[PDB]
Amino acid sequence: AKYTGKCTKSKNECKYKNSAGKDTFIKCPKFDNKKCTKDNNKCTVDTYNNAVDCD
Repeated sequence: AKYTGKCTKSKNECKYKNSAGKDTFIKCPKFDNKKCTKDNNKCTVDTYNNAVDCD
């Protein structure tokens, strides 16, 4: 089940909801598209293969 939330550009961490209903914080990629280039921005998480997309 894909998740959606926000992300921080200060520590590059995506905030989503794990497969249960809580607050999970992971580390976004350092790519040039899936990286967190904005604080409190919006990022999508894909547990299907750990494919985080920050922007």
